Amino acid sequence: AQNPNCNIMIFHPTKEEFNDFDKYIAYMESQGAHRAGLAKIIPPKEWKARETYDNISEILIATPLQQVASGRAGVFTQYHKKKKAMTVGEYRHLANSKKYQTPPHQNFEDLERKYWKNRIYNSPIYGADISGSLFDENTKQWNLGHLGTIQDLLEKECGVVIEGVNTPYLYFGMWKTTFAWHTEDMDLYSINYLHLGEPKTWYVVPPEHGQRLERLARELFPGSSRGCGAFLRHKVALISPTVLKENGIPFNRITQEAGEFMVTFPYGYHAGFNHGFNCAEAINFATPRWIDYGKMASQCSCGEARVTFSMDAFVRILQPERYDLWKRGQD
Ligand SMILES: O=C(O)CNC(=O)C(=O)O
Ligand SMILES: [Mg+2]
Ligand code: NI
Ligand SMILES: [Zn+2]
Repeated sequence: AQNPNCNIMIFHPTKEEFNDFDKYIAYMESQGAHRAGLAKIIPPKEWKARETYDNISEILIATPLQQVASGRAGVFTQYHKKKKAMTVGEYRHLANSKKYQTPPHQNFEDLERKYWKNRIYNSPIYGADISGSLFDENTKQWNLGHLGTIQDLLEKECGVVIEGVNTPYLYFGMWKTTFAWHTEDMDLYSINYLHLGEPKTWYVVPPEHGQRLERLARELFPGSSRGCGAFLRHKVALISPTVLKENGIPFNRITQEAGEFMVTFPYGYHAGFNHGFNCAEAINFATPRWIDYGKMASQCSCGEARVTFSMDAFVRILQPERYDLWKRGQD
């Protein structure tokens, strides 16, 4: 069995190997990469996403989100308070202001220590989930707006044609902006490219051990767990590496830098934080190996999770017994 300890693997594809996206995902899996829940892919030196980032300031962040924490430093939830619209140039200036800028630090480990000690005492503002892309149309390799669609994969594997679309999303971050513990919608893969700026630190639980994280979360967030049998789908709960280690939860960590891709694998729980002003692009995708995960994915039906249009068909076809309850939660 490849990668039996479920370590995060880092790949360096050649320019030739960077041509065929699906084939390379399957290669990484042949080496056991998926066992970790997360892999890093460093693009060949010949590749670029676009020519420059000098002209992005006029992008609008219609609904910046202030991420307000409640709890204790290592075990907390966050809620998202909506703020007035601002441009990426305005948001960049805000991120670099004295109130929001990254503190002085020695190295990534020192900054991680400071994040977990102090996160809850601040409310950073995140430009998340903005439909759009920063890949040049002429970038042919690993262009996240030109991937095969999940609807097409489902149709190829199972024969059923479905409605829906699959487009990328931009994320503008600042110091302490946080992504809560989650798997993807329908336990899909995700791919995330860090276009520019400061790093992103990731934590991940191997898919084979995801239920250990779920059981801890039910213990640590007992009101939330009574409210909803899949409350991690709400994407609000944080648990620190120290708390995970105290509770024996298997996990790994890695820091992504600008110019690097990360892939999350089906049912790989992940969480993390941004080091300073940055911009990432991410999208969900599927492979044949996903279908069994999609059929077994938990679902939130309490009303909180609310998701895209395109998840309807995935539930309807892969999980017909659950469909009527889930759709009520959507309505
Ligand atoms: O970068 C972020 O805030 C969160 N991204 C992801 O959870 C992802 O790419 O799957
Ligand atoms: Mg612009
Ligand atoms: Ni994710
Ligand atoms: Zn719920």
